[PDB]
Amino acid sequence: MVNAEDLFINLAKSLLGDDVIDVLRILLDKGTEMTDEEIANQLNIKVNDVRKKLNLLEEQGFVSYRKTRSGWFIYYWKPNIDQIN
Repeated sequence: MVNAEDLFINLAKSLLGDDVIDVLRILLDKGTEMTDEEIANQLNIKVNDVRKKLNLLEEQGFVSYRKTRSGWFIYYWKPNIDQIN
């Protein structure tokens, strides 16, 4: 990898905003699943615009989610970078 945590943040940019690239980041950082809340709490931004970014990337394929049902369904996000290789 090495030049893939960038060849990733680059393919993103040239495709979506930058508002988005910020999200993909925290993900690439933590290195384990995250949830709009998290990506929103430890960043500081409306969880709404956070989820807005996620679905935009998701649509392109820079992230994948999993909703797993303590009452309440939950979606977890991860960076599809390994798939990039």
